[PDB]
Amino acid sequence: RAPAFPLSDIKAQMLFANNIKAQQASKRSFKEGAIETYEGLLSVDPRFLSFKNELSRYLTDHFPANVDEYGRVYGNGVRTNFFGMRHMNGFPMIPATWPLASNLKKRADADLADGPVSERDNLLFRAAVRLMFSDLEPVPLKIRKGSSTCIPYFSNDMGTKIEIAERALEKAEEAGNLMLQGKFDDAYQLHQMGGAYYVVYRAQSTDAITLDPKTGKFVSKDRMVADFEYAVTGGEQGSLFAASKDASRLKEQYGIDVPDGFFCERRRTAMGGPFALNAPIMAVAQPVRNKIYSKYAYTFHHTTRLNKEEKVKEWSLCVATDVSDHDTFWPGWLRDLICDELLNMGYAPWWVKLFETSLKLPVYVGAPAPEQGHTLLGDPSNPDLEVGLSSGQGATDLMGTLLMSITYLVMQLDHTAPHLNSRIKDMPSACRFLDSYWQGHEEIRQISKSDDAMLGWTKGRALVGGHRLFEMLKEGKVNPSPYMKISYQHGGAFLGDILLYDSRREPGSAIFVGNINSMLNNQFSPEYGVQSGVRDRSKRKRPFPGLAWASMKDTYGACPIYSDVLEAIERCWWNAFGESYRAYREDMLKRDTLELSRYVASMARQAGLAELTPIDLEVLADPNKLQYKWTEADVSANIHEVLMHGVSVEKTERFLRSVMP
Repeated sequence: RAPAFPLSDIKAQMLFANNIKAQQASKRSFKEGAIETYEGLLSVDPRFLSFKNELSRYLTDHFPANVDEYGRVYGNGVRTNFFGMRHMNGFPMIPATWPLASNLKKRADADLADGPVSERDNLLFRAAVRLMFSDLEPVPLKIRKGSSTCIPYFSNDMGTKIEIAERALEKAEEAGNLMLQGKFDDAYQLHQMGGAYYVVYRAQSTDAITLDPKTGKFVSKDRMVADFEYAVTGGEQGSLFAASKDASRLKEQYGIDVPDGFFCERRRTAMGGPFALNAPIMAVAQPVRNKIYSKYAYTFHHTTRLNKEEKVKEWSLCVATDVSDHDTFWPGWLRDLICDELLNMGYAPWWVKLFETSLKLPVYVGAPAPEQGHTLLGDPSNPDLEVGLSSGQGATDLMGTLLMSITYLVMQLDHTAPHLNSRIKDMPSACRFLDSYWQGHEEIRQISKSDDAMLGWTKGRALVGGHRLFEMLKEGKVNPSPYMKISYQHGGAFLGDILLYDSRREPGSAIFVGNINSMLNNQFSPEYGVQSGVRDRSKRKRPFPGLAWASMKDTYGACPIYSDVLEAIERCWWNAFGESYRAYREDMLKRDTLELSRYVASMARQAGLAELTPIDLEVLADPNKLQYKWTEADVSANIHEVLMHGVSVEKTERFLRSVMP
């Protein structure tokens, strides 16, 4: 069972400093309302909604899903209905989940392992730790403009952020040693290292909606949540249940006109780490990213639809997998292991302790619903929680990638290629093998990022075992892993590019195309408003929205029905506004192209987009994509300086050298 204090308790109060930003954060009440979809257009504007009720129905009709029995996608590229867009962007289901303080029961009830099951698996996890954290070169600690330091300051000043990071890099050592000693309160008071994650509820603009041919009414995918008693008990007491996506309450509450077949948004839980403590972790995490995106680029570094295509064209079989609820399942033990293995490689203990702690931290629940929240979970005097992989941690992507790359490789040895086991006998041989495997130099292969992956087999011994494995997934009565709950993607795709199989149904004669449905998501169901109130556009969640139109053709244009869908929009837009969408988006293009030349140094006063990668555009349109789809390397140096700002390398270098071996 888990400790839980109210905002009034000192342990709560101590999480927010004596200033307005912070205090408001502690009290923050349920907040809810429409978004400025584009400049001067509301997500709920009745004209826009009509455009949506029409465009959704039309495309769903005249282009249903081309996905075969083996979750392979062919023909038109369409892998589902277009009813996702049918939400009142800006209004949550009530209530949102309370975050579960311990996933141990969740995991055992789901028949998953409490540690590496074989001595071989134990070697492979620990091998990954060594390859990944081995030969790191110090880089600048890059920071994102207009992002909250969270506990305890909640600042946004890039000024104040650097001063905080630089500080935390000097006093990181003193703070770690403090915790190795069990003086957790002490470290947090002297250097803001400790405390808690702050729970914000980001939204998921587009979730399953379907049409029941029988009734004629619409159905939103129920989304199960926990109440407080469920969250603190690990699942023991309290209840689980579907949240109320019903959007009717808006007509009475705000007298907003709600058309038939429109529902509230899904709210995903999301966390903010005490920056004091993320800084030392990112100082290592970033150099790490750099090693595996270079040396091990086959399996880890992915850019365009053709970057991926080259790799999978040489496969004889391509199985696209798909993990369930990856984050809240991530095993507490993988952390204790990764930490033990680092300690051995010769990482400073104090740093390893800071790392360990960033994973067992308490969480402040903001406001899940009206009349709720304002509660701290777990005692910060002695961090014990087992929350899964905490979304705001300094290294979340690495923890996800390391856990899953080894899970998939294991699932491959287990089911298709027993003959290789003999290559894994001790630590060095383990490493020598993994190194070859990750470079793609073996008859089995993976491309992955955390929970998206495609697994491949080339002509060889393993090859037939692959088809059996695949078959076990199509049937799907057994889970092919001990570690997580795996299965096959229905209409497979990798990092938002769909895999287009032809008549052959072979990875040699297939191609990667843009997901057309993701265009409709980025354009009519954005995650945030335009923030026309924020002067500095580099701080906005969407700095230059109009630019996405330049890089649009370049991105989705390979999609089979690109042509059609643009016309579908244009017409449905016309019907609903008495305007040309194309025009609209074109004007918006010229505007932001100019506005940009103010933010870009070298460009400017009217020079155009000539020198910019399609990526560059998509990223400037949704910098959120830089945080899951691409990375610093994929974005033109000068564009990078618009969105991020770093800490002097003379300082990361000096710090990194007291951490590593």
